[PDB]
Amino acid sequence: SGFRKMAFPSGKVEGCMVQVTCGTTTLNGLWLDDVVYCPRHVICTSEDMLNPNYEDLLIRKSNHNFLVQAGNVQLRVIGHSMQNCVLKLKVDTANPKTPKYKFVRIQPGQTFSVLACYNGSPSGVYQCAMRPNFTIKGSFLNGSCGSVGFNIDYDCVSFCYMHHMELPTGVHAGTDLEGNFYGPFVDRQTAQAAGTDTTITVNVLAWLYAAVINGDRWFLNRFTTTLNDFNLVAMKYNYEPLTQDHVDILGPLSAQTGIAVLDMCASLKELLQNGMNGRTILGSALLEDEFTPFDVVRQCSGVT
Amino acid sequence: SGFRKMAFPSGKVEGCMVQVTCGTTTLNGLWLDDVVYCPRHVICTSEDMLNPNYEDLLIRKSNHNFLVQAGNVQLRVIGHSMQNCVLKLKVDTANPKTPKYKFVRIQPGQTFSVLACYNGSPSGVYQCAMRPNFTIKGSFLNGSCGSVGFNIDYDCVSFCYMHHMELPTGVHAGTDLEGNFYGPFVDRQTAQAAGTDTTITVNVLAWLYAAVINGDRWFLNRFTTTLNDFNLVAMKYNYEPLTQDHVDILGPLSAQTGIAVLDMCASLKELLQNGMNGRTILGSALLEDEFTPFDVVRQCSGVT
Ligand SMILES: Fc1cccc(CNCc2ccco2)c1
Ligand SMILES: Fc1cccc(CNCc2ccco2)c1
Repeated sequence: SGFRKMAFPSGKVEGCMVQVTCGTTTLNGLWLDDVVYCPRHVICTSEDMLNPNYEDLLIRKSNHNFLVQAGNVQLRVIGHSMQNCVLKLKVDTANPKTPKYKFVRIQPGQTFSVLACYNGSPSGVYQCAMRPNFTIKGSFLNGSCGSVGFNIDYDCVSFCYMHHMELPTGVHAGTDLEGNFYGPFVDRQTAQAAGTDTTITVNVLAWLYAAVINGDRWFLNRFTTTLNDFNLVAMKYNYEPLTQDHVDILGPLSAQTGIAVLDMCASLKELLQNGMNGRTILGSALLEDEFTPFDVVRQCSGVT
Repeated sequence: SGFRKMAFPSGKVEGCMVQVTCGTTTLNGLWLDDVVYCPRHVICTSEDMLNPNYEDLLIRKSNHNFLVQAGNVQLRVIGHSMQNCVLKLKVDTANPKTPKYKFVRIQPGQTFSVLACYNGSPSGVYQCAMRPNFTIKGSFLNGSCGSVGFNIDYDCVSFCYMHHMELPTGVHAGTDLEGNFYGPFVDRQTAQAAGTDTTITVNVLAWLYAAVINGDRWFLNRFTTTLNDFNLVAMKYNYEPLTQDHVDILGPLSAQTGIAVLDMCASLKELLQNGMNGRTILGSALLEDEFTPFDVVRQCSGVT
């Protein structure tokens, strides 16, 4: 029993983190096989960042201009290319600690773990979701860029995120490991405003299931609803619409608890209309939306 | 910017986790040098657990009765002793992945990271505090016993906790790595009730500082107070008393933000008397007490 905001163990990712320096700019890189992946803005002076032309800035750079340090030992860069907003530095040594891995582009509402690093050294690990506006609410200081988001399936690290930007509102933007930004963001120090940070409805529902499973039941009501009825209320409350895809995914939690998905939807609806009345669920005073259905099953069944 | 509930990277601890089996009972052990530490109740049948005599149960056990598996390779047990509520199994191989480490007995309100494991395999990592009633609010299923709590200072893992018990109320009890329980708990399946789960006042104050630092300022008021005045209100609200020791420790956050500790105390006092009025601080609807002053400095300054 107990339910916790739980990150994947970070060991497999700690073994991939390096320091990348280009001139006076230092940030984190990900060393997988003989490639080091890092934010392309490593090549910019914070002056460059105001309106950088990366292709033109890159012309000025050679393999030897990129310093890669893994522990306190330098790696030899024998090639570099830009892919979208990341640099791929070919090093002469394949990473001894390279885990099995994939690069995956996740969907808004998907959760992942961040290993926050500075100078290629890990400082901490936390659990995140991709917000529906394709931002994340991270904890990231200067030097944290190139810190990565991941999921683990048994022994295979799926890398989904690389940290690039803090927006003026202090939320975070970054790329998949092919250098494609989540959302409409660009690696430039310019006014960029996020869209509406809606609640991930399917995740709240999963966490309501986690709560029932763990004995927090006070909020279970005598009502059910429909997807259409619920989705009218959702809209009003800046909740994401719920689809039959979300209902399908909640099936196993529905089955384990014997609470039909639409009944839990009606429980949620009343929580939205009534608020918590100073009560808590799993020691939270608001509805938590940073557990997926898969997260709740995993934690509640004890997957390793 | 951003503030996150952040665990230490778990890599150094992942490399210490083994499976310990004694008869039909399997749980996690910690392999440091040539010793495997695990809960002594590894020797019990859930029948034994109702009123176990560990010394008498141990007489029946030899070195060879303890099966230790690290990855999928067996370690040879060449000795065993009981120290308080842990078994120390001497193995013939020192752990290649042994980090620099210490065993430390932490104080209530101290935070640490848990690497939740099953069959000596890590499933997740989360950040905890030792509650003032010497329980923790973990996430722990059957097979999680021997999972450990730790802090890291640069390259040195301080092990402070080993998981033993879930109380009937679903909160968790365990030992330091010398097998001494936190609080008045015993490794026995018997009615054991926790005392009052008070709020860690100094930690709430630290997190109020973290909030000011990150731009959440709405709650800052026009009042100050005294330790005595504040401690009257604290008492009423099941907050731990604040000492000059807590004030000393908050000094650096006070200095960085220019908010005197007693002014922040008066801010807290009003939050207690008024509640949040449906507002949030660092995206929380209640006051967070699972960041220490040292946690807030570390995260806000970016230590690795
Ligand atoms: F040069 C290499 C290139 C790719 C893989 C490897 C071996 N990686 C083993 C491993 C997994 C986790 C920690 O170490 C070495
Ligand atoms: F047999 C041994 C006994 C004690 C220590 C060691 C070496 N430990 C090195 C290390 C640190 C982190 C990962 O590996 C080996």
